[PDB]
Amino acid sequence: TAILYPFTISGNDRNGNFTINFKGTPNSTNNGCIGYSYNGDWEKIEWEGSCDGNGNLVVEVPMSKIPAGVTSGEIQIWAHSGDLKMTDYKAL
Ligand SMILES: OC[C@H]1O[C@@H](O[C@H]2[C@H](O)[C@H](O)[C@H](O[C@H]3[C@H](O)[C@H](O)[C@H](O)O[C@@H]3CO)O[C@@H]2CO)[C@@H](O)[C@@H](O)[C@@H]1O
Repeated sequence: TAILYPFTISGNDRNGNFTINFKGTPNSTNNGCIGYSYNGDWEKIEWEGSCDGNGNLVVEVPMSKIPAGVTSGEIQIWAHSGDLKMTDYKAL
């Protein structure tokens, strides 16, 4: 089953990286997306990654991938070999 976390951002500020911290099973395989509505339609930026030996995975997507005017959307986990939860996100 997919796991969805809503996010909210400034509509205008596009400095730096959309940075998501995940926590889960050491060395697990994982993938998903960041998704949002734009011009009426849902668009998706995919991520994939393994948790390190400490159980940490940091996904960084450039804020410039998300068009301006977008204020919200969802962090989605599509598959996870072990445990995985989003601890937080931040534009950085
Ligand atoms: O692309 C294959 C991938 O898709 C997963 O399903 C996703 C969709 O890709 C999409 O991101 C969808 O977005 C929803 C969103 O959750 C919200 O409800 C919004 O209003 O509407 C959009 C769709 O218009 O979310 C699902 C996940 O629930 C899933 O099938 C993966 O296993 C698969 O690899």
